[PDB]
Amino acid sequence: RPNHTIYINNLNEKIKKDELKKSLHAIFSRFGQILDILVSRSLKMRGQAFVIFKEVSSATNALRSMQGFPFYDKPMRIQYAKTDSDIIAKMK
Amino acid sequence: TRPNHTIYINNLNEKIKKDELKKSLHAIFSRFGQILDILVSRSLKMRGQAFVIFKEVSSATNALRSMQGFPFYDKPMRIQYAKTDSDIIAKMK
RNA sequence: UCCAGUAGGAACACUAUACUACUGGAUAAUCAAAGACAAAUCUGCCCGAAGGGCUUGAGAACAUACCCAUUGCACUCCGGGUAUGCAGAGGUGGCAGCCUCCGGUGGGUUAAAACCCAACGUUCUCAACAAUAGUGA
RNA sequence: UCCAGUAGGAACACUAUACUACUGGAUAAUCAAAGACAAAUCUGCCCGAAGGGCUUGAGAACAUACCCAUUGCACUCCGGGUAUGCAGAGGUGGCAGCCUCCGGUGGGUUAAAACCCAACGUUCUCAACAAUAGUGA
Ligand SMILES: [Mg+2]
Ligand SMILES: [Mg+2]
Ligand SMILES: [Mg+2]
Ligand SMILES: [Mg+2]
Ligand SMILES: [Mg+2]
Ligand SMILES: [Mg+2]
Ligand SMILES: [Mg+2]
Ligand SMILES: [Mg+2]
Ligand SMILES: [Mg+2]
Ligand SMILES: [Mg+2]
Ligand SMILES: [Mg+2]
Ligand SMILES: [Mg+2]
Ligand SMILES: [Mg+2]
Ligand SMILES: [Mg+2]
Ligand SMILES: [Mg+2]
Ligand SMILES: [Mg+2]
Ligand SMILES: [Mg+2]
Ligand SMILES: [Mg+2]
Ligand SMILES: [Mg+2]
Ligand SMILES: [Mg+2]
Ligand SMILES: [Mg+2]
Ligand SMILES: [Mg+2]
Ligand SMILES: [Mg+2]
Ligand SMILES: [Mg+2]
Ligand SMILES: [Mg+2]
Ligand SMILES: [Mg+2]
Ligand SMILES: [Mg+2]
Ligand SMILES: [Mg+2]
Ligand SMILES: [Mg+2]
Ligand SMILES: [Mg+2]
Ligand SMILES: [Mg+2]
Ligand SMILES: [Mg+2]
Ligand SMILES: [Mg+2]
Ligand SMILES: [Mg+2]
Repeated sequence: RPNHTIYINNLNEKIKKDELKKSLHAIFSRFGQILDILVSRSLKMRGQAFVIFKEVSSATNALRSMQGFPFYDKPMRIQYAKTDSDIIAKMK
Repeated sequence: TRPNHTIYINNLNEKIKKDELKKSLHAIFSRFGQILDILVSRSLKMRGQAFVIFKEVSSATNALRSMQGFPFYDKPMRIQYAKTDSDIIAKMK
């Protein structure tokens, strides 16, 4: 079921953390407010990213019209996060 | 570059069999109009590429526009207009 | 191995020497390029018995490049591997800030420059070395 | 090396030798598994002087899988490597349909099946070989 935070993978792992951050925010901002967007290049967290919207509908609208988007020459795979983010759990 | 019945596509997943590529392409482009034929070769020079021929010029335009970048077989499509008319069309009108 | 130019020459300051680096040269060692400790000595909080490193090395981290793995649901940084790092500087120790210089970017301005604006720049731990001569207080 | 079972034994057809392959066995050579040329002798067009290959090997092409190349404007076809291919068959030459049989795959049906439907299946060139005997027509 829907969730403020969307989970993205299949991301071009060769992209620097900094760039990936701003690039993601750039293409998702048009969908609403973005509290934060977590990105790690660990062995376990690379090629992945968590985007946090302030509204649940924003995430839904983003998951739908952006699914498959050719991000850095790779089709995005957006899903809902299986659990709420800390920023949101400790907010409401 | 001006419109053309036939659209040129490249950056296609070269690992895909000729047969599959054929039907898969027709499957996603049919919604844009009639398709006379769709040429696909796996030569050294023609692989990763495909030519789709519509019966209407507008069909090709509508297809080039709303399909550009489409994640086909895990690869962004690169649709352009064919630089020259196809034989099927030249020998038709 | 020598010679010169330039920078440095490491716990106060200058000079000379040893010596290190860069550049070019062959006893006459060319001519030259090149280059940041210039100015000034800041505010706040904190620690110490005492605040001042243009040395080298060994670890560690970090950054950048490729290579091998990895399709991975997290919210504390954190797989492995080769190569690279030798530009940042002054303001007396640490953190924060502010000022100035240097640098290569990105803007603004110009005919073009200046001039301005902004962000950014390898750090920690350990170990060795920080010499000699002269002068200065 | 022998023995058996099975298939084959290559230019009409049986059969028996030689011989090839698969499977299992040791002179008594086990028991067994396994397996498609069964039915039928089709419709066009074209070629010939005469239409009938379950043989072997090599090469080439092609498919599949992997590896390096390649972002590439075509409309007969096509870069390299590397490993597999030993199942397709009958309907008298070539081509095109069609029919049936094998095979696996996909789909429908059924409680399961049987059985239906569908698309599929290694080709070409060269070289060698297509033997004895018997009975046939
Ligand atoms: Mg982050
Ligand atoms: Mg000097
Ligand atoms: Mg020294
Ligand atoms: Mg030299
Ligand atoms: Mg000085
Ligand atoms: Mg000074
Ligand atoms: Mg100093
Ligand atoms: Mg210093
Ligand atoms: Mg070091
Ligand atoms: Mg998954
Ligand atoms: Mg998990
Ligand atoms: Mg690493
Ligand atoms: Mg190193
Ligand atoms: Mg540096
Ligand atoms: Mg200091
Ligand atoms: Mg101070
Ligand atoms: Mg400071
Ligand atoms: Mg500057
Ligand atoms: Mg102007
Ligand atoms: Mg700075
Ligand atoms: Mg000294
Ligand atoms: Mg026999
Ligand atoms: Mg034989
Ligand atoms: Mg044997
Ligand atoms: Mg028969
Ligand atoms: Mg015969
Ligand atoms: Mg086969
Ligand atoms: Mg025949
Ligand atoms: Mg015939
Ligand atoms: Mg035939
Ligand atoms: Mg069948
Ligand atoms: Mg039938
Ligand atoms: Mg068949
Ligand atoms: Mg014979």
